[PDB]
Amino acid sequence: IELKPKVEAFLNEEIKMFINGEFVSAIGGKTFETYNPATEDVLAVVCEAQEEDIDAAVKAARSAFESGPWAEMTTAERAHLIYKLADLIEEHREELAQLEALDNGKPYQVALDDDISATVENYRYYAGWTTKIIGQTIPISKDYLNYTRHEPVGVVGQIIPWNFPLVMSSWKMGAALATGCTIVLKPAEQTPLSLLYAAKLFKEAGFPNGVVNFVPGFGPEAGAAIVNHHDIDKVAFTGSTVTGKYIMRQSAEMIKHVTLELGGKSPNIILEDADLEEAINGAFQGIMYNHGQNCSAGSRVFVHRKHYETVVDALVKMANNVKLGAGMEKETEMGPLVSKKQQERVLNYIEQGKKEGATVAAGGERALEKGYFVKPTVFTDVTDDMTIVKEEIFGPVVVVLPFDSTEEVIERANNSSYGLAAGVWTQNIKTGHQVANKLKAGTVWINDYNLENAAAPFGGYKQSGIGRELGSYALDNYTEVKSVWVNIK
Amino acid sequence: LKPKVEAFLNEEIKMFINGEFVSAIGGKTFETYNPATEDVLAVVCEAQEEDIDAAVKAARSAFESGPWAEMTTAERAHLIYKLADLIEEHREELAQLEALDNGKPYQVALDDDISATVENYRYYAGWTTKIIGQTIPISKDYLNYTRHEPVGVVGQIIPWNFPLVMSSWKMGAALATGCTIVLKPAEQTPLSLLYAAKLFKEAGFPNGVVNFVPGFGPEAGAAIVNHHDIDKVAFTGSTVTGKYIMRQSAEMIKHVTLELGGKSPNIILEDADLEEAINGAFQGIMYNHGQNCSAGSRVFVHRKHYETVVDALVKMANNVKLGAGMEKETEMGPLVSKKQQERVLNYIEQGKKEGATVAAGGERALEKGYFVKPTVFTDVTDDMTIVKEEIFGPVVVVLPFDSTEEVIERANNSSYGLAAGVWTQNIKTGHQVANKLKAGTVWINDYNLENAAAPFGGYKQSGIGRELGSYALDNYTEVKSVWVNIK
Amino acid sequence: TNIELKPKVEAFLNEEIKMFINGEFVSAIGGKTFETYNPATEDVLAVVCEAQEEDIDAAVKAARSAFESGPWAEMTTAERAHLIYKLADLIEEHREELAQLEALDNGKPYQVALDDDISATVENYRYYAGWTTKIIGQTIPISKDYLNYTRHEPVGVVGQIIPWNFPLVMSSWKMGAALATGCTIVLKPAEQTPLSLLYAAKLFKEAGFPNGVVNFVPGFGPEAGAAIVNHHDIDKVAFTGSTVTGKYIMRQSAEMIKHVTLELGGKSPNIILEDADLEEAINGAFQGIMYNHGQNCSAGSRVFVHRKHYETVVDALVKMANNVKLGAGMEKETEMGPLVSKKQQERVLNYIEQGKKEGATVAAGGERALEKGYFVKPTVFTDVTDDMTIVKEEIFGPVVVVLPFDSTEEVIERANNSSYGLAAGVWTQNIKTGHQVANKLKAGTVWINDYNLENAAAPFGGYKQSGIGRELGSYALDNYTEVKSVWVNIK
Amino acid sequence: TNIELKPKVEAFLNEEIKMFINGEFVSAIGGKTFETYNPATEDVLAVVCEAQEEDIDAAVKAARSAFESGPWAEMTTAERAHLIYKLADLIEEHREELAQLEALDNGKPYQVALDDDISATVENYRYYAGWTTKIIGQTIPISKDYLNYTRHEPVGVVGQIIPWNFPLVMSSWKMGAALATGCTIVLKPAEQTPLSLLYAAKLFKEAGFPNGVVNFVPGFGPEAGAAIVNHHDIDKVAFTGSTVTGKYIMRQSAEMIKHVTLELGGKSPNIILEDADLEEAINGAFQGIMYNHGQNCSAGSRVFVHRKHYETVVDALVKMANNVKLGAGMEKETEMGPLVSKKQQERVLNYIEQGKKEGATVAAGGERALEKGYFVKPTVFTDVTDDMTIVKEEIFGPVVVVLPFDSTEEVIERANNSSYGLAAGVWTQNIKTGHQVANKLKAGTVWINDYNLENAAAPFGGYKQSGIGRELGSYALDNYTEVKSVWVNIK
Ligand code: NA
Ligand code: NA
Ligand code: NA
Ligand code: NA
Repeated sequence: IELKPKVEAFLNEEIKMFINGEFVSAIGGKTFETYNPATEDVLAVVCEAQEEDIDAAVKAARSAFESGPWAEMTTAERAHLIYKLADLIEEHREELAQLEALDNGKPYQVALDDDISATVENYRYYAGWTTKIIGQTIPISKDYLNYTRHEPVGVVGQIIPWNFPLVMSSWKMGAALATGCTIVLKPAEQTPLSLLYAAKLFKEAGFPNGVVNFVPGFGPEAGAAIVNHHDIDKVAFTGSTVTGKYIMRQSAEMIKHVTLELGGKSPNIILEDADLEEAINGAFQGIMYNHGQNCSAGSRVFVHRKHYETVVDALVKMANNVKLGAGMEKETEMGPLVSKKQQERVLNYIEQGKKEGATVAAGGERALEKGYFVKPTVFTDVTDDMTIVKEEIFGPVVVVLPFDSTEEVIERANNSSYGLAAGVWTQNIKTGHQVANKLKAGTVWINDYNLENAAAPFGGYKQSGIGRELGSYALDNYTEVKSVWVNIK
Repeated sequence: LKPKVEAFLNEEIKMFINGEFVSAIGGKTFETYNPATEDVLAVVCEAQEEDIDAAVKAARSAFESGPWAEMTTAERAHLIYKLADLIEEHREELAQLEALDNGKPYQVALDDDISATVENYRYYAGWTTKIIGQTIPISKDYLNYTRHEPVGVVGQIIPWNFPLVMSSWKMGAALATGCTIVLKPAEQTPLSLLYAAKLFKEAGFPNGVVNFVPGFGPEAGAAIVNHHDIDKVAFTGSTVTGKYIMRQSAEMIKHVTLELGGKSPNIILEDADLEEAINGAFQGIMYNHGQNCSAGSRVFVHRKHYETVVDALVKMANNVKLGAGMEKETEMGPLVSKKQQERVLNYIEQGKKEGATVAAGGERALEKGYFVKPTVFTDVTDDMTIVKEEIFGPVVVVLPFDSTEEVIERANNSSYGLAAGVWTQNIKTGHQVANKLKAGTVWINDYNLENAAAPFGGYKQSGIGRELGSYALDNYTEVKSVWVNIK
Repeated sequence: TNIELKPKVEAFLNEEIKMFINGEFVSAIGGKTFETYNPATEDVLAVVCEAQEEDIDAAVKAARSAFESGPWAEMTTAERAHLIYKLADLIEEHREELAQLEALDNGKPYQVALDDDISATVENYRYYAGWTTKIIGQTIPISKDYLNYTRHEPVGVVGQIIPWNFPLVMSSWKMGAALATGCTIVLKPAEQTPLSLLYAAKLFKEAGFPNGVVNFVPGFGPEAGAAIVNHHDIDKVAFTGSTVTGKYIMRQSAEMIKHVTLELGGKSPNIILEDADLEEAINGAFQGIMYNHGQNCSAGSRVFVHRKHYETVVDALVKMANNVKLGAGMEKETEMGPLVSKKQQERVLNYIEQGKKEGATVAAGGERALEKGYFVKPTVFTDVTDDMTIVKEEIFGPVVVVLPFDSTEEVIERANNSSYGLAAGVWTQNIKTGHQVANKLKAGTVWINDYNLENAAAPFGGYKQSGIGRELGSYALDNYTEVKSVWVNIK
Repeated sequence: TNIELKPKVEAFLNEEIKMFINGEFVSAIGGKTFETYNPATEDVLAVVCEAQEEDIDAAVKAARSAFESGPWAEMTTAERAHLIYKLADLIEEHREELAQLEALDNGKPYQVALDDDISATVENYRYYAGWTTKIIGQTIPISKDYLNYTRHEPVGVVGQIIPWNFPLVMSSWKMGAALATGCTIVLKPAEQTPLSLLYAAKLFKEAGFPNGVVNFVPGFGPEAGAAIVNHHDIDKVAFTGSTVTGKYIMRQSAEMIKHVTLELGGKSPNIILEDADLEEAINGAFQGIMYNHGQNCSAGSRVFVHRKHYETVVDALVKMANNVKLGAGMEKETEMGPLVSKKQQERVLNYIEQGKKEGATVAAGGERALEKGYFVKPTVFTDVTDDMTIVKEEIFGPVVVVLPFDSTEEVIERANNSSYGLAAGVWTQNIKTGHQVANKLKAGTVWINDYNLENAAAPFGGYKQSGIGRELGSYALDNYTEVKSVWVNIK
């Protein structure tokens, strides 16, 4: 796949930040590098945000929230800006998908069809909410008029990760912008290009200066400055369960609202009456989609004993057949992990699996000459206390376990600190709904897997998070409820 | 003294766990006082870490299986409504308990606290059958719906200023969602909650649905917040403890809803009805002896009327009749504890020494009891301690201003934003100001109003989330999105 | 073995039965009375004061006045809720009295009136008492120059007419939702069954309802019903009854541009696909039609059976039909009572004849039962086609029609070809086929692997000619509200 | 000073104007035509194809077909949303063309058609496009044994009829909400003004609306309008127009138990209390009636003034009436156009004569204006009383009645003493009295210190004989919906 003229032009220069409407370098001129994970080459050199640039972005956001066009503008006008942004993202679909395949590592075609169209659709959907963020009129007594106002919190601080970079930026900004908030967003050090290219689309659509501010860099500096900034009203984060604790601890000094989307160890359960063909594909896609770098991956495939052998065999074959290559290569089905660090983490989870007694039915090592690749892996002969079955691996690594009863599979699926999503496969109308009701997960797919949509909320139970993104529900994280009483005698 | 409260005070006060009245496993007890007399009112079983582990087991169990978990929403509603009736039937008993244990006048405990508690459980009983999720039209290939499921076991800690009512703010919404509870009342006021336990058993709550565990903050309180099986935590009290509660909740990605301190403004604009505004400004701070998170402790008054309102507030400050809550003539009681009286008396000294002048009060009252005279500070600056910090006593600070843009900025220049009041006869100016103030609830030409139906909570460091109204149900809910492939 | 008359019902039945206007128990201004019967024995059960137009007029005046001013206009939402809740406690307390009056006046079995009817009505009032404090409007963010908000105001005086089949629960369907909004009421029960309601009047009084909030005016359709439909001062109207009278109401209401809510009949289909848990569907098919002697608007009067199962289902429906114990609602052994009236008995017997004349075979039942009383035998019709009078028209008796089908697309099309569409039942164990079929059926309520379920929190009503609007749930409240949009210039 | 005709509107008028059925532009099957005029000049503006009853069957078949299968039935909600949004972009692209048609065909000033009408129609479609993805039903927790959910199903083929006063925006009020639900439409524009909507039809083709989702049928009320109202296959009817035709529609709709929506006339009151900002209120009172030449259902045709200010506002309204610049809508100087037709001019001139016959005084206007065209002078009536025809009936021209009043309780009695209740205006600087008076007024929209504000997000509709239901806001969606309650037994 050849590089688009516009990405070629964008990559031929240092990548600048976006603060108060202008593209800029860091105040002290620091820069960092982002890699193409298929080759290990440098892809771009990016301006690095420091504590001081984060202060400059927060000021810009604060000033755009209080005075200015963003603050005076009608709800209909604001909706139009957000919808114009989506048209532009759609105009630039090929450019964004190329950037995403190159910087993050996923196959071009799926970044075009899944990521880019999902981010488009999410802004279209949230553009419609600006005019519909309603409060209440509460009849209490004829002596008062009681109403509530859902006022945007103000300046929000957002940090997203590297696995679905552009789409993850829309999960945080669609809802936030629709309430009328102002943003200071930090992309992952591994994948800042998509959003920095998107920056020019926020300007072209007509976003007023400072409404949106993009700051690439590192957690120890740019991330920390976001979470600790005194003039940031609310914070939102997606990433590892470990950092969400830190962010929630640091947010306690200001009593700041928090939204957290974290890891999982989600189950995909195949009961006796499942349509096995559809469920084997679901289990396989469930873990292998996006190389398993998906918090909601169906990393624990539970299979009723009657079908266990059949699905272990089918999933091994599928695993051995996946096609590894660079994301810009047209016949690639799975790319590599995003970084040397990640490859080393997941490979180590594999060793850990091995030496704790489990077996490698497929994969279980690196792949190819260069790049951060890992062969799709299938672990068999597994136990519930094993590290590979309790902990999020973040790679194309599945663990398959047999069970004998429905009561049993429900108890084992729930026996986790995580609770993000789950899958249940059965043709029965009663057991599909019964099983989904008892599972302690934020999303449940009956006879399918890995589905998201701007309109249906997403988030975890337990240590998989606090709050929800997508749908009407995400609006509430960016709002502050005011209850007005008007005495009328 | 009512016979049922006499019988209740005649024995050590037991905790309520898994449907039963029990003593602490380790046998410890603590004393609760009567703040008018300084005497011990009762000895109470003291909950240790291991009593909290027993309450949580009982809670966990009642939620996972059994009647509470199997009950229709109409059946749950009936139980909650029946509790409301029982609290109403025992209104005089609970009112006396509140007055004796907290300190507040009997009649206000009866007319406000008990009726508000009853109203709250009737309101929330009404929501059990009405907590709906959505059906989302997305695609003909799927059926998309959300369930609003209860979180599970909740940990609740409440303060001493409005002991019974706050047990309802917390429990009514949680119980309506089908949650199970572990609640610790304040050590200064454990009595009314523990007497109300009787009424949960008599209404028919199955065992373990509710568990009352009194004790101290660094033992029972920390046991709740650090407990591995508590699914969600809610707290009302100081902003300094709230930080601790959120820090510790972080270890387990536990949801938190917090109601905390304030330093709310009560603004008298030039076109206000001055007679109504003076009374509102005075009730605003002096209600419940200023032991109220939402108290209007900063009275801003347009320069044109500053001196008029100071005279009136001084007059009214000295007219307040101080005495024990159990005496009929009493308008204001004492402060809850010795520690509190020292605290507010020490805030008064800090104000004199910073250069403010005490136009009324500013010292203790009477021979015994933790009483402080209603106090009015003048010649104050925004810079002073007495004007930034929550005093939590019957102390008001009166501040002249010259313009509407100035007052808005000075009101908002705070770390707090729980509540605010604005007094103005003008339609436009009333809503413009209301919109502009960074505060959870704004009252236009009124002050201190609460209702089960209207959300309450703070912006900034006054809190996270809201209690009361429909809004409160969300804190006790875990949202599940279900996708059913029908293609 | 007769169920013994309750002392308070004998006291009640001993006097002439009065109307309830402006808080007082009154006779008709003209002094006219009519008779109500016991459809099991045909005796006169009670003498009831009969409302004329003049009486309806005084009901409206009392209603108007309780709405515009006084305690009910001034009460807080909590106070109103408490009233509604107290009313439900009192209905629960008089449960036996009320269930006997239902058994006695309507004819249905006492135990089912107790367990179902009465407790549904208690529970419907408790549900709605809970809405009172929660009927919320919107705050709409349009622009920084205005404060935009809505008010969901009560319409005012509401004219309500209910039928005879579920007398007390049908009273609660109408009044719970309307009273919750803060509306005022003029209610008319069916000439066949006025007693459940006029007894319940004691309890509205004992609960502390202010005068004129609630007004019960029994009588006949051509006088009292029409006076309500036509009153210049009635703000909104709600009706349940024949699809023929629904039209008259909706036609008259045109003159005053009055909002109308209608609940009317059906020919609801009960579909048993191949993958049904058959034992269950057979019990649902039988109860779907036989419950309440088929005097149910949502009766699954058309039982569609996939061909594999048709013979099995017919055999079972026949045997069950023939085993039903017919008797008086007040006898303990009774499983099914009589039809409400002589007129109704003549209507269904006649529909049965039309059935035989058109070619269908009567597999069970098909005639009157017992020596006296308005009884009809549970009836099963086979050898039926979609064009027959009996499969198209509502019979309103314990009469079922059983039809084989050979594919799902076929049964959906045949189920849907009706001017009715009140309810539907589908029996299948498949997760996809269940919801697919439920989505394709044109009905207001679809039950999947069940039938005849109602609950206060779940809307009910028809598509096509089975009605307009919905009752129960949050949805019912909108019928009694007038949305007001207020704009406040804030410069 | 003439506004130059846009070349695309010149091309469009150069030809016979076709109707729009099943995505194609067609003539009437019978070949009939009628003429629409320019009310400023009285010449024929265009010849338009006249839809007969046969043409309404064709429109309905195509709508029916587009609702049951094909892309419109298959489409995801994000896809339907995207069609509605693309439409809004195209209307905005053609803003000048559409505003000129409005000005030429209806009579109103170009600049106001542009700024108000066109911009509001674009914004209404944008708002409703946002609703397609967010139209949700409920999941109701009743018991562990069932899963209870509801679906908001589109009703199906909807018949729509709109008037001539705000032609395009009224087309969007009706279609935005109906399309958002997933309905299929058959829409009759008024005989006096079909141009706007038949031109916009080009933009529905170009946005990619599937064949038959939208069908535009122009003609006369007694042929095409009647054919829509009486068509057996239309599932729902919506109408904006005269109180009299609203009665006819409801009466006819009874026959099929078809839901109705009615946006009818008014006689709205505009109240200036003793404490109003008199500057702003005089302008409000004036704009309140004269906007769109008084051809507005919600016009403040009754301006009530506290006695203290009566003379000051009479004097100001008279000075402002005598100053309105009457002229063609396509001339730049123009502040007020002509009435829409000969017939409408006679009707308002007649009401003015009825006013003088009953004893009222003309303080300004009261007669025709200019050489040709259908103009009437802005008119101000005084010395008027409540029982007069002019203060009671909707005139529908630039004719106001000013009434003094002495107390607040008094003016609320007199404003509410009307069969109308569409809107109302209240001017007072006091926070308390502002809401108190808004609370007590029986009108669907109350503007506190403003008048004539409509937004896509705020509901609009009348109380009493001013209508049934609401349009705009979330509330309009329910008129195009059918509620289905699904119960899934889960043991
Ligand atoms: Na990279
Ligand atoms: Na105490
Ligand atoms: Na009878
Ligand atoms: Na014309």
